[PDB]
Amino acid sequence: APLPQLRAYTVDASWLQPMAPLQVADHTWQIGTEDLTALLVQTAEGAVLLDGGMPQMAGHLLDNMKLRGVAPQDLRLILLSHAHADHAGPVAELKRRTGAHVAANAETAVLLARGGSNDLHFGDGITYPPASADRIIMDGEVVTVGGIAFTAHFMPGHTPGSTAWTWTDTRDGKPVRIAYADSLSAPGYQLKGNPRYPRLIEDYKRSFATVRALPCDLLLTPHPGASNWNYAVGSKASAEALTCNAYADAAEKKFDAQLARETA
Amino acid sequence: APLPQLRAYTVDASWLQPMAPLQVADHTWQIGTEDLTALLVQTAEGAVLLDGGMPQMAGHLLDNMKLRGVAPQDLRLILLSHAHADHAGPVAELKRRTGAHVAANAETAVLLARGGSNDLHFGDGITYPPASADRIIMDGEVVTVGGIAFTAHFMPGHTPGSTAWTWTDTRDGKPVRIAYADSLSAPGYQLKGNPRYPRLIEDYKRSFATVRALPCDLLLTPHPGASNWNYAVGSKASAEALTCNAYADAAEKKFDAQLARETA
Amino acid sequence: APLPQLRAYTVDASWLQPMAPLQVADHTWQIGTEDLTALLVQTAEGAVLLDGGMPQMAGHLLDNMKLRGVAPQDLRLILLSHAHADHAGPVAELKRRTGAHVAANAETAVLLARGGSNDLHFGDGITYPPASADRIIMDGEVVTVGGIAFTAHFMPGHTPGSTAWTWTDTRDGKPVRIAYADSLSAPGYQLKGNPRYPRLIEDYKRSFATVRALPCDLLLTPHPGASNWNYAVGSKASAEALTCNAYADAAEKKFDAQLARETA
Amino acid sequence: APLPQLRAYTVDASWLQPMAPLQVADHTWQIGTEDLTALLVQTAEGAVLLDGGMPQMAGHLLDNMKLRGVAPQDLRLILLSHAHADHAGPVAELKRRTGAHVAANAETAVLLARGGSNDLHFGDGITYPPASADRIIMDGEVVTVGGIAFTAHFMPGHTPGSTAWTWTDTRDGKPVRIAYADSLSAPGYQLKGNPRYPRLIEDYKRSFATVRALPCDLLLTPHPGASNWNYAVGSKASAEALTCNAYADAAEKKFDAQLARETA
Ligand SMILES: [Zn+2]
Ligand SMILES: [Zn+2]
Ligand SMILES: [Zn+2]
Ligand SMILES: [Zn+2]
Ligand SMILES: [Zn+2]
Ligand SMILES: [Zn+2]
Ligand SMILES: [Zn+2]
Ligand SMILES: [Zn+2]
Repeated sequence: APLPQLRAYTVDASWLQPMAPLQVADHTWQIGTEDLTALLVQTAEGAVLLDGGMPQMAGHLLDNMKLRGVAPQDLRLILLSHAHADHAGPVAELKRRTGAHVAANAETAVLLARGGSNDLHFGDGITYPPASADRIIMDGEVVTVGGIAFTAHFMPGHTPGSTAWTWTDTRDGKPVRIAYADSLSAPGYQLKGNPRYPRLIEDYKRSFATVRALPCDLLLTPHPGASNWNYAVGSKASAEALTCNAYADAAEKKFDAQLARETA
Repeated sequence: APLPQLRAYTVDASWLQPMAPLQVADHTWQIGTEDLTALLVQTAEGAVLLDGGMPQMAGHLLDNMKLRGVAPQDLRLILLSHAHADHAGPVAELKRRTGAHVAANAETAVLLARGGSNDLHFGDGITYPPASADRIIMDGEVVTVGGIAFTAHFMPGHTPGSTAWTWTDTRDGKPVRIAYADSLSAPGYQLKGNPRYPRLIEDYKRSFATVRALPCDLLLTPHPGASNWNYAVGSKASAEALTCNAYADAAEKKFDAQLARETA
Repeated sequence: APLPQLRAYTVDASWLQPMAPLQVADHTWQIGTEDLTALLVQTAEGAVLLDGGMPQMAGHLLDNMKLRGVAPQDLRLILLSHAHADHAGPVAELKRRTGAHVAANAETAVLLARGGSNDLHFGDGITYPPASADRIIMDGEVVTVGGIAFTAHFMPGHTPGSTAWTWTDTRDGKPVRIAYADSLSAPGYQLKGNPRYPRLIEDYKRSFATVRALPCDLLLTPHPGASNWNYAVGSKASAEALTCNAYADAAEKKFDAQLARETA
Repeated sequence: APLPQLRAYTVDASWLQPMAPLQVADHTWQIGTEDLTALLVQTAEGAVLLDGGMPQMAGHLLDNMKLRGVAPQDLRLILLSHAHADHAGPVAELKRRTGAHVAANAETAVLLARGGSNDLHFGDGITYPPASADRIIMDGEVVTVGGIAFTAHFMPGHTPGSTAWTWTDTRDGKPVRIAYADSLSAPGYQLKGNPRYPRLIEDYKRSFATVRALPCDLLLTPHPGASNWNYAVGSKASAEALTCNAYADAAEKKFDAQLARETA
């Protein structure tokens, strides 16, 4: 009767199904997979990447960046929604091969430094290669690259450093306010009386209000289905996409239902 | 045709077979498994741990420490042979639950900081929870805990920070010089013209001479079979144990055979 | 006309005036200087240090710990109010010479990692030896050492990771709720429209309410004069000491006065 | 009688005397001060910086980079001789304002992480803002940027991670092998029986032989006077410049003289 073997982080096959760059606005592109969002913004002074998905997506992201005419050293910045394995996986590998810098809040930085290990809810079950944060950003701080300003909005809940990024692009000259909000889910989390996260409910509730107030005309999420995006249908991907209110209102109802069943 | 799934680091079942503390000398104890060495030294001022094996061995090591009458906060120091997954696995978890400090050279420290990721030979295939080094030690530096002096001897080869630790204990009053030398193997390594390790052959050859010169009366290795230790037979474990010369002489012959076949 | 020379962080002479351990409660002791608070709590399972002052106070703190009958390896934990040079200075040196662990929130951890450099308000003017955080604590998390429970209360303002620690001791059997609240000052800070800290006013105001609500019978601050403590008079030190309300009410009035004059 | 005040790292005024870019070869430029070497190499794919001097030289280096027609985001790499305050000072500030990556060996990386604190010989007397190493390089590893290959040669002595960088440039079409060797001095070091550096003499002696064997036609050093460079005379700067043999032969004679007087 020996000690058990290590277990690998296995996900759905749709999370790893590669797709070609699907255009969102004049400057924003989806270069991830069908069920994992990885946003690429092209400016005149370089490129900015928002999330990257699973650790084995590094080569696929570089192929799509080459498809958009972007060299590795043209990726100037890497922004994260939250530092979990299915979103900040290839960050370490992408920093070594692109010469890019990662900006994240202090809570996302410390979790990125230990590669998702010692997670508040998952422990060491979802460990990915660790990376370091080059620039610590605060709540409401503006990050400007090539004229495009990225505003951070702290929405702690899924992780203590969960962050929503808001910027303004164009839809053929016509401006558009895009909001890439992080997840509001608590899969298997202990909400009531968690010794590792005592103020979790206060952070989740306040984050529900933060998402509703974001300046947004088109919403995206790290998991496209959570905001009713269908990356696999191309042009009609944003057809049934939700609003900030509907996304936060739906996520809050299932949080209170989960909170209610947890008390029983 | 999606991207492949992550693969877990699977080892032989004998590496995870727990055993009770097997006494080596008056103060040194083997508290690991049958095929993974984890040494515990008990002093009057606390305990010192040398290696820990696989990441899922943390609880087993604490159980054997409790069996020897050692509290978690009595573990003062954690010494490493080299920072690979099958030897420094539970180091991060053991630091959180014991209040111990880790001493290692700069090369072992940087590899421990990124949890075995970006390995020179294995890449990201063997990633374990990352840990930090509290004290950077140099070649030949003496680390003293409770009167027992631990002398470090840099033997780079398997890893750039591979280290052999030498201390003197007692066999019922009679002193004994114990040498815990690291591995001299290169499993699947590219020896000739490795762009990640140009001076690898020079480091391996010089490390072969360093092991032969160690002051030793009883030799141990992170893998007991590499020094002909048989932990599963109790008292007769050190029966056929090798010497420093025989251990370095045998490891060098298979290095030159591997070097010869690699050129062809 | 060459570039200017480096300038050292000089403080008032009263900040560096050493004093003997002044007893606060049955287990809490003041072992710092006359104008810099460094609290020592003695339990049956080890000692806990709260702040340490200037970097050159490391030897003085160890002398007072020896005066209280505490060995270096008996210091189990180091807690911080905020990671500035005049409070977390000797933390790096104290970790090397005591075998202690440092617990701090993510914001205090990242500032401690870069040794106070790249400060939001002071830049690189107040740099001290860097240290690492061993345990990341969340808001409201309980840290227990030897039965004495330390509850953290995030009060961001002076620094993004400013923290107040609350524990219950005894005054000769009679229990007492002691609250070690951090500073609420903003010396020379830009409050309105600070690009490095956009939500500073919201954090300061909410921290004013957090201090008023702390369970406290005896209040202490990193600077004793800020809470009307007079360490230099021994027994009568806590004579004119303020309450949580009076301390937060006074600090808020001068914040609004500073905010008013800044707008003009 | 209070504790002493902190002391700032003061240097000679000639170390901080700014100068204009002085051309060395077709691609290598000196953009530091009169007595502190900071080399800039311009390629078609970006720029590479070798050392930077004192921490307050960051703005001056960027001004000279702008003088050479190099944008901040065009600085791709920062290479270090050794991680002391008078050579890796502005590295942290230059990483934040240029988007560059730092490559260094493990020993230079760990010393850069703690900002020169806990020095083997100087303690905490020369602390500078800490920085992180993005890429760990090994002995003899080739670092290529824009076609120009930089070969690292470990020469431990002044610091455990002292490194000499060798690359080949052109003198108007005519190739030239430039070697930027680190210092071989031991100012006030304890050579014989240093508990923090037991194998120091073995490292110094072997580094003396490593410098003599470097492929070099024009030698430079972090301190120009150490290799008989006179940056203040423009074209005649390399007039009396030494060779690799003469530089290592002279440094070894004063090492043995220092070693001889230390024994007495
Ligand atoms: Zn997640
Ligand atoms: Zn997810
Ligand atoms: Zn190994
Ligand atoms: Zn192994
Ligand atoms: Zn302060
Ligand atoms: Zn202060
Ligand atoms: Zn130096
Ligand atoms: Zn120098």
